[PDB]
This record gives sequence, structure tokens and C-alpha cells, in this order.
Amino acid sequence: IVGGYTCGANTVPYQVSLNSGYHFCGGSLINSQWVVSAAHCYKSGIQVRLGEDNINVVEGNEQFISASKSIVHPSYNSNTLNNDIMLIKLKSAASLNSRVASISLPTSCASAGTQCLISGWGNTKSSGTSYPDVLKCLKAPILSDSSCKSAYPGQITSNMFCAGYLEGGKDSCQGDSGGPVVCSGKLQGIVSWGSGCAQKNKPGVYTKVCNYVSWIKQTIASN
Ligand SMILES: N=C(N)N1CCCCC1
Ligand SMILES: [Ca+2]
Repeated sequence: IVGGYTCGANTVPYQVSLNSGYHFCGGSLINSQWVVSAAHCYKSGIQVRLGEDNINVVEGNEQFISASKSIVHPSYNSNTLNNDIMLIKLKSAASLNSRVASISLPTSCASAGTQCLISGWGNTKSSGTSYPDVLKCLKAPILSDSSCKSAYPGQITSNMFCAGYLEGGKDSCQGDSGGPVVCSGKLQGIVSWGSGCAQKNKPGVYTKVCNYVSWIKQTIASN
């Protein structure tokens, strides 16, 4: 996250770190045994780390649970990033508490102008590299479809939305991928792609979760 703030330990209780020897992506806990992330975060050997603040220090609220299965969206296209969403099932249910909690799926899609919370352990610099140990946060509005398409000609599908600031300076970044965009207490986005980080006229692009609620629910119901 570039241009954000330190969230505070366990203040984003649905945020998970996906670990394969190191943090490589975010995700969102949506019930005791399932995480939503980005399809472009797929790999084998995933351990889900819940209850994290500093990802390099055991601070006492962590739960580390291996994935038992991963399900990339049927229609994911890795060239266009259309349908950039993946479900991960945990081998055992997480113990839910104030510090480790699921985030509700949306009942309705969110509108441009809605303020959301984006979070992750990604790079905090738009030029160069500095990766934080503790979770960072950014408050950002959803942008109109028109301005999203103007920023990225030929690239925005009905399964994507932009959020952030056209003036630059505030955005998600490398290592935030797969993490949450939460608006009014519902998971409306997944950190997906952009152009650099925090550049003028290049807002972040996010997977539009409301389009996937039926798929998520029916996948969970049979897996
Ligand atoms: N929001 C931006 N700029 N992103 C998404 C996360 C990876 C780097 C590109
Ligand atoms: Ca930790």
C-alpha cells in the first residue's frame, strides 16, 4: 500500500496473508474454512496465516492453517485478468474471535463514490521498494466506470472496477494482490492489477466481487 497508514494490530480481522515460505499475496476470510483471493495469486503449497499484524514476528494472535484445495474461477484469463478470483479452502476451520473474523459478501454491488478500506503487506513505494512488516491500510473511493475506462482504454471488463485517486500518491501495490476492498462492511473488491503503483491517471483495478457471489456460494456448498 502506497500512501496509506498503519492499520493497527488485528483491526482488519478478515485480512489473511498467503504464505509459501514468505508472504506473497493477501486474501479475505469469508467463513471459518474459506478464503477469497485473486486467481493470479494461485500456486501450490499455500499456508493461510490469519490473525497477523507483523508477518515477521509471532505476536500471539496468529492461526496458521494449510490449504486443502484451491479453486481458480472457471473463466479466469491470465492475459486480460478477467475473472481474477480464487477460493482457498482451509484444512481445518479457523477459530473465530474479535481478531480473526469473516467478512460478509455483498448483497448488492457498490457504486462509484463509495468509500472503501484497502489493506495489505505490499510495497509502500511507487519508485523503488520497501516492504512493511505490519499491515497497512488505505481509505479510497470507488471511481466511475467511465473514468476507469478512460484511464485504461481497452482493458476494463464488467468484472472490474477502479478505486483510488487519479491525482496519484495513494494505491495498492505489489504484494497487496488478492487482498480486500471492504465498503460498508462488505467485501466488494479484490486487489487485482494496475499500472505501476500510485501513478497519476492510473488507479488501482479490482475484481468486482458482487458478480461472483452466486459462484462463491455454490462452490462452497459442494466443496
Ligand atoms: N493497484 C495497483 N497499482 N496494483 C495492484 C497490485 C499489484 C500492483 C498493481
Ligand atoms: Ca505475526
